[PDB]
Amino acid sequence: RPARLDQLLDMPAAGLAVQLRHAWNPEDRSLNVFVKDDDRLTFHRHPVAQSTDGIRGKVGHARGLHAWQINWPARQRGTHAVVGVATARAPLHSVGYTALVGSDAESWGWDLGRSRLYHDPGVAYPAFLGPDEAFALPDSLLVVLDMDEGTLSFIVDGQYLGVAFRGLKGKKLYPVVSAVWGHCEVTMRYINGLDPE
Amino acid sequence: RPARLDQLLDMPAAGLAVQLRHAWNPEDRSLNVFVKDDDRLTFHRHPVAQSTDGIRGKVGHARGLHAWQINWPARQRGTHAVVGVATARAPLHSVGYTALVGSDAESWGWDLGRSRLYHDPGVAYPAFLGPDEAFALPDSLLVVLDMDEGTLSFIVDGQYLGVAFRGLKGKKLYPVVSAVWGHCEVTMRYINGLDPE
Ligand code: NI
Ligand code: NI
Repeated sequence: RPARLDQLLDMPAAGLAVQLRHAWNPEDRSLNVFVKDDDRLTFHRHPVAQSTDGIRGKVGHARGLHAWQINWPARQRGTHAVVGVATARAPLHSVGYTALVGSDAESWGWDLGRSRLYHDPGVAYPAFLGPDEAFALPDSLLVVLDMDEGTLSFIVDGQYLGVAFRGLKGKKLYPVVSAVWGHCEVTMRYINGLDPE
Repeated sequence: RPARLDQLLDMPAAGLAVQLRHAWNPEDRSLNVFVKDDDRLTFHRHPVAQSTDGIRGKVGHARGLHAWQINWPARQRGTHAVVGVATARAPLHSVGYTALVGSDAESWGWDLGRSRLYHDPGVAYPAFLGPDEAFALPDSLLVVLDMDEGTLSFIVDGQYLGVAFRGLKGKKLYPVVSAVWGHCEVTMRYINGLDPE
């Protein structure tokens, strides 16, 4: 479904000021993660017993085709390391280890460890993966949000991987992430957007 | 290649005394992991900057078909989380993040995150995985060592996954593990062995 995606990716990527406006929101997060003091593009998870922790981006998209880059080293990431989008009503912390992005009707996510899609559950993505199989992801991916068609999809190392979710029109959705393990650091860079007329 | 493997697995599993004799060696380890004070079957990794840390089991096998169970929650595990076997000469620490089990001629390992086999490199396992694919492992696996035929293989949730390495006759090889990330806890239980006559 890359509609104006080739156009969006041909644009020079947005510079630092736009990247920062679209970045992790230091005031819309689990009490157990923080945006770093010298890198406002990167949050750090700082755990205590049995917690799943999330953070939303500053901008909720009701509109346009948008693309952002997530760096999460593969090393720092196992199961229930989820990348996706969420309503402003998605719980951003839980007690225990869960798929919190995708927990309820308020969030949609891709488990980078399991290659499974979450939303209320447990569907495989990319669809060409077989049973007991996972896509071997590198340190970064692209999250492609289309609030005009109402879909979510991902690119990894140049490959468009398919539409992951549909039915997202009429909502306002932010870059979100949730992690269950370790002192992870997840960078996000807004790449670009094409707004409607 | 399950030769006497069906016989080995039909035996009642070894009890706690045998499990402990075959367990992690608190004196054959990276200075940055420790065997837990109240659980001598489990090591805990306790990191500092840029380190890859290993631990070997107490018993080096020159002989027999042997099987042990590794519990490493999937959550606590990404790339360069390696399970395997090593000569008594395998480095058990490095400065930086590497595939240290499989680093040189002295060790053989399976990256649970990448589904790749290491030894000197980078081969896929199970072989039926395609390009860019990984096997989605659960919290535990079986390491099956055959020092009579000289092979290493793995079982996951009842499925024998194939011979991973060959050419291991004439050596003495220990359960080994290396981890690069987080405060992982890896349990190992020796399951059983069939010695030759
Ligand atoms: Ni921390
Ligand atoms: Ni620790």
